[PDB]
Amino acid sequence: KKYSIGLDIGTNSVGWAVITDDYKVPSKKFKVLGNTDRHSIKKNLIGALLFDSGETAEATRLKRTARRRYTRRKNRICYLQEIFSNEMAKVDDSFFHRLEESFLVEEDKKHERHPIFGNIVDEVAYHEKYPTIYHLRKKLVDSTDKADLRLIYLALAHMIKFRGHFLIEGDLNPDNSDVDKLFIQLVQTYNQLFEENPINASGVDAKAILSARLSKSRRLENLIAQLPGEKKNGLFGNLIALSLGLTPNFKSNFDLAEDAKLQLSKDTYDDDLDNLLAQIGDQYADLFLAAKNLSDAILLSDILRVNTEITKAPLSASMIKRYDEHHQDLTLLKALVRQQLPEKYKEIFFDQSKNGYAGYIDGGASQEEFYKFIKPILEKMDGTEELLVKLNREDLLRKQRTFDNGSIPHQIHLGELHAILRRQEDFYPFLKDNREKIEKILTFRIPYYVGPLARGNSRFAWMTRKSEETITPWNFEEVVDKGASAQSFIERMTNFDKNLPNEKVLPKHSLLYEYFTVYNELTKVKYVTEGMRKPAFLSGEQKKAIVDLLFKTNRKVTVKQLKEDYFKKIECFDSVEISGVEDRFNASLGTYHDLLKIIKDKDFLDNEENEDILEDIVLTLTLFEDREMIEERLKTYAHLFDDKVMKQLKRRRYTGWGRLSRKLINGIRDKQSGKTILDFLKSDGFANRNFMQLIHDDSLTFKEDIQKAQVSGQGDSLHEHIANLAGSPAIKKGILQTVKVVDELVKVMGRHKPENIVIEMARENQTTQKGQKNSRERMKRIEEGIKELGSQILKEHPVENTQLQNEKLYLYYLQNGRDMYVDQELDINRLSDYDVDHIVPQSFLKDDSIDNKVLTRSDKNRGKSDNVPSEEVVKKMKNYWRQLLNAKLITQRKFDNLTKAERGGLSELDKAGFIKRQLVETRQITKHVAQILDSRMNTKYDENDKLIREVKVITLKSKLVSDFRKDFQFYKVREINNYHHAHDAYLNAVVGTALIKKYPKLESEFVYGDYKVYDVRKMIAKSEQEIGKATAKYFFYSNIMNFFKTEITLANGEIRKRPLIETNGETGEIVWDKGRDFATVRKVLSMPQVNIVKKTEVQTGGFSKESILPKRNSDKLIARKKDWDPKKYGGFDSPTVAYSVLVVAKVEKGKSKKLKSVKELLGITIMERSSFEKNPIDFLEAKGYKEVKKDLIIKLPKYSLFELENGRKRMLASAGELQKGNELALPSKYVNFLYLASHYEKLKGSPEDNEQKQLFVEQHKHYLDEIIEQISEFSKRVILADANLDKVLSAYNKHRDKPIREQAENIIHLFTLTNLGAPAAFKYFDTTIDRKRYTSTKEVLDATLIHQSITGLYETRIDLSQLG
RNA sequence: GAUGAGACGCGUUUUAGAGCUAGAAAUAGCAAGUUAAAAUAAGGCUAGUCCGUUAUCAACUUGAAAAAGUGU
Repeated sequence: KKYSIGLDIGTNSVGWAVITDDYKVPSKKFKVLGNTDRHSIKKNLIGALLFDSGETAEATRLKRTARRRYTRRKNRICYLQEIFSNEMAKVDDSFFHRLEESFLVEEDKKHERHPIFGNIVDEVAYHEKYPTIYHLRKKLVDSTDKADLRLIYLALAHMIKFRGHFLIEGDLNPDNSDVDKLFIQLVQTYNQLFEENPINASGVDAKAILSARLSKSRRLENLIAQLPGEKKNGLFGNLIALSLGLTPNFKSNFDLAEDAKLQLSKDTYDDDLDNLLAQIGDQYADLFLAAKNLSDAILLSDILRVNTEITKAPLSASMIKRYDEHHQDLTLLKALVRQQLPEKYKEIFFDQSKNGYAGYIDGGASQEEFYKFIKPILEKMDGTEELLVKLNREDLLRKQRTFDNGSIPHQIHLGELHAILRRQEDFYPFLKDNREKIEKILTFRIPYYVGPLARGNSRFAWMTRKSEETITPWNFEEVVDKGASAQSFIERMTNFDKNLPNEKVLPKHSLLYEYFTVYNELTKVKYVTEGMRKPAFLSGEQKKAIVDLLFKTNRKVTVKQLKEDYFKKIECFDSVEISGVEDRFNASLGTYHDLLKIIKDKDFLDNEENEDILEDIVLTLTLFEDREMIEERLKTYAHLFDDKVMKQLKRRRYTGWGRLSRKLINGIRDKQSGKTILDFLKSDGFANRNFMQLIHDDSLTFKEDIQKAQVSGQGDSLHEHIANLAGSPAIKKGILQTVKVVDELVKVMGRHKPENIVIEMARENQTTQKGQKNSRERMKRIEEGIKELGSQILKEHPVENTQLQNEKLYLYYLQNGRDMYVDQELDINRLSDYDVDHIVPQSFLKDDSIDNKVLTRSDKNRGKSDNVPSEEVVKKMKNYWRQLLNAKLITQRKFDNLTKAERGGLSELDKAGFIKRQLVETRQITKHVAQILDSRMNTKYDENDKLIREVKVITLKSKLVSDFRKDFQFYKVREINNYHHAHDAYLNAVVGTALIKKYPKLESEFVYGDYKVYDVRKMIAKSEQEIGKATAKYFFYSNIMNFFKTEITLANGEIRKRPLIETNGETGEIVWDKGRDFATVRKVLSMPQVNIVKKTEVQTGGFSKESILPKRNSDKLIARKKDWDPKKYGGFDSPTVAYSVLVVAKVEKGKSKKLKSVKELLGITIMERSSFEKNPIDFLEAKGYKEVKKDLIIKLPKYSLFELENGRKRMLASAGELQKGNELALPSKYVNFLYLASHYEKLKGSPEDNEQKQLFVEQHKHYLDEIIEQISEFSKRVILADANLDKVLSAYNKHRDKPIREQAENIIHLFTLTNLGAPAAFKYFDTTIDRKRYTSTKEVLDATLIHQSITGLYETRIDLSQLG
């Protein structure tokens, strides 16, 4: 008949349940396909799908870009060879051929083993004359003599293959390369960022200090010595340390809880910098960027040491000098070692396995490791001066190819290449003819806006061709339609506003955006002068004055500058108090002051006609990074400004994107008011509404406008709808799975669509890493509050962050060790006698946070009202609460709630606020999921153009079902099994349907669609529970979940009574039977047969481990190339199995080669997958199988389920390992007992029920033994781990007299033995139980393979024993 | 809150850099090392200075494929 679906969506699981009108879960008979004797199964319509997390596309992206880079570099070399070919043919016939076959061994090499000249003599002569390529290069730059064309090619190819970075635009100059200028730019950025107590550096000689050859710390200290006002541990000092190559910690600089260390050389610098910036804002971005630039400058100056006469080729010459110095230091070192320390000489120069010099050259030992190894050796010997000063400076026995070379610009290599081409120009005419060609090969770089040079068959490419010919670096300008390509690039890179589609998002550094956020922060500011004694929000004229006078004059605006230079100067206000903002304004007009600094025309910046122009400029500077396209898009504004300001404007760059569009900020308009969002921000009368409040407020047309615009025109794919969502690929996977689950479920019900689909987005439980974070935050809160107040409670009563987890103790320190309602001190060691009271009663709102809790000796002190605490207490305690407020012991809202009786008490607006707080879902992703399901379910229409909604999609908060569990003892213990997902889905269905039955008029709150909004008057009564069933009022008490309860305890202690049967007032429908329905729910939760399905997946990804192992005679290794034998060349190891396969055939055995029929489980690697799926029989026959049955070849992905004896189940993890496949179903009584036993001390409830719960735990001690018996039988049946079971049984016997709480906790830990999935090690008391793995996989070959549908309701069971 | 475009430098693996002197070998004494080529998922056809590690995937039937169907 009629039914509804409950859903619990997660990132690794999807819970689902089908309920009837009586809140019951149907049990149905399902057909069983396959080849067994089972043709039918009885199943409950409840279950949960399990699956591995979806992965982000980052790794794939990195790999892809890397491949493109390798390809394009190789293509550059091919261009060079293409130019050199014809003239090389006259010089050497097999030069390039010999170069190509360099990797091959002499056996597979058709030509001479000697690459360059083909004969050993010229090769030896060459290598002796030039021990590095830089020698040859430096010669080719400095020799007028005719040179061999082959060596010329070697130089050019070396310069092209490793061409250097493109971080610097234009010609190389000291302004953007020298240490001094970049240091000045750095301190300029610093002073710009601060301007209050800034550092001024004019006399300083940054080059002489930073570029000097000394140790890092001493260089840092030497720079610090020139700055008396700043210190090494300061922010600037840490920046310098960062630029030098150290690892500074910025934790102390910002008082962050977690230490934040940054190292530029470290590969993980970027995401760390992004985290830090995420914490402190993107204003400091340019600062760290300047630090990076300075670092590159210092490194580049450190390598280019040969600045003696500045002749020739400085880079190559410097590498030469490094070679010479290396030789000298080496021979000197060998001399010293041989002289003083004859022993262990072999370990240093021959062993190489323990990071010696031989390990430094022939082994995998870095420079820092080599330094670390030889440091004590140098310390022990004498005459080791000079070698150590070079070692500490990281310039001892350096190689020419190191990690430092990243700082080398391409302009240098361009210089040497131009030089060489110029030197050999007249000798070889084709160098003169093809000079610009080679130079173009080195200098050409594909722009971001052009992308992959594809021709239609690339998923990632978008570029447009103005011709049909192969793109080269030389004809790129005349073949690539840069305009259309840039346009497509723009269309792709512009994301759309999540709030408002069909509207492009503005840049993060847009002027209108900065105006928006500035006014948004400014509108929430209240000021109190001397006389009015009441807080007043800023008026429109005041806001405009503040913006124009302050925000358009300074980058940073502080409260002191605000009161001093505005209120006192213009408003003539001597004393002012501000609550809205803290120390300064977080928002700023950065772009405004940037452009002001650039063009130096202030009036032009304030013309409202030039807004679109400036926005266009900012958009252009945000989108592109290439100089030419920027010049093209800024050519229209050439008449506006010229010369210096134009170039400087083109040099300016912006990065980042906002979240909002222009049409949202200052486009859509309220019908009645005629004011946009920004207009409301600037002027809104007495009360000032922020952005989120205008979106929220239903009194305006904005919410309607945002909603009606959400659906894009036409209907696209499901995949696109999911892709458009704002969430991780994991939750998107979960969403898709959820949709499919709904489809199968409605198929099961004879294609009848449900009345309701209730949705919950499962919350991620504490990762415990934040479990220390909360204690740290509350601890810091306590210390700051104490330091502010001045009561040395921490002295007389010392505490640590661990003990502060207790509610009453935390409140004790929060309340200055004083009673909240009474003027008396609290008893430190009698907190058990003390009660925790709610400021807003549970009858009105379910808020158990610290925000709504107080500690007092008796909650009778709150007074006689069923409301907030009385006025008689507020008037008395207002001062103390005001002292606790400004000391940050409590929040503003808590103070507002404590002093609500002074303002009349609770109101209809407050109660409505409570209802909206309980019933509405803030998460956007959930609303979008509900939108998807609604769109998929309802597709019928009528005669008019009206949408018929047959299926209602209800959205629920997790708090409702969670509190539902806690209030009526339907307790959850995740460690037992995976049933709790399904259970959560069921309870969601129940609560959702109950709520839609009880309050149909509140449909607009949870249900997706365009409904009658309704108001606050019709829902909430004026006062009391007046006239039952004689009024239209739905509820006087603002808590929606009260009708489930039999009794309602107010803040007085008075017990209100509710009927045994709850019914709707308007339609006279029974919504809840407090006996039978709770009995039904408990019965459902007690059912042992729940459909748990693990999604089977083919493994995808890299072929194997990426480490290239050296050559060995083993045949296990995989060839790097099909021609390259691993025995001679080496290869990869540890392949990854995509899936396994079941094969029945025959093989050759013995000398007689007799065929024996076999049934085996073969693993198909990801590499082998293509070949196997292309033609399986030939693949298997090549593998060695004979007479294969193509029909019986069975695909077995990971987590393939098999059933064996006595209902024992195993999942296929790999070709050679299994996982546990069974779920231990534990009775509800044991679950509740375990919860109550574990949650013994932390009950957090009223004493009456709590004591009864304690007694409930104590009375049922036998439950421990019963549970152990359950686990024992279950393990003996399906786990089969006798040793571990014996160990945990004995360990259980040892601690029988132990307290029930810890014992129950250890049983909860013990559940890991029986958990579904891969075996894991767990700790039981003192005993540690290691995993009992299932290494054997043969039993599967004769078990029953179970093919499960997504819900598990449809089964296809294959008895593999019958196959053979 | 996901998805994308450009580029650099290491790393690793083979080969090229002739090891020299004794001793029947076994094994001993030293001389030197810094660089380069090439590969960097095997590969694919659509042959692009493109694509190849994300997403997606129970079984069966029908389809080249998107996708439809099959079970009170």
